Amino acid sequence: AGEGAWQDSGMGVTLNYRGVSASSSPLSARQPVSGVMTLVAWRYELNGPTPAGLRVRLCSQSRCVELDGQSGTTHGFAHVPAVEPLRFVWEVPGGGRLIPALKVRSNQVIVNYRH
Repeated sequence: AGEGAWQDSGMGVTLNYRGVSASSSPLSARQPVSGVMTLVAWRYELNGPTPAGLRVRLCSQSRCVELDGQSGTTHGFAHVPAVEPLRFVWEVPGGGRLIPALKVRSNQVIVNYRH
């Protein structure tokens, strides 16, 4: 059914404060793609510790999925056009300095798709 997969990676955000929502730079296919997403695998790596209370989402143009842990798989992008970029979105709810900062060394996705 015209199946393929694309992948991409990049550096993520730095958060110095709670109560701030920040998006990583978009991840998108390097090859020409068409069709719709099926299963998406994701991973990220931090420099330093993870802040308690961290909320991470992975978002397409019109959908978002909550992430748990530093790697996983989701069917939440089923039927999303495969050409769409994916953004990691990060927040630690509240206020004041984040101690230490959230420092996202890398975040990546593998997107399976079909025609």
